[PDB]
Amino acid sequence: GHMGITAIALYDYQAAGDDEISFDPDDIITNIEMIDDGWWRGVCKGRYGLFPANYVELRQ
Repeated sequence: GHMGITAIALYDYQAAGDDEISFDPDDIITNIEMIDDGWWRGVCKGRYGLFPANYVELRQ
């Protein structure tokens, strides 16, 4: 496994810019970079970019 820090989406998010990602509830976000306290970066469904940290739940 090379998925890094992962999280499960709690809410639907639609990317609002070419540097953001989108996800639906229960999608998995992989290789998360907790780069800022509000916006994180990670990989979801083939795209890498920013998303709201509080839209996901880190996997324990």
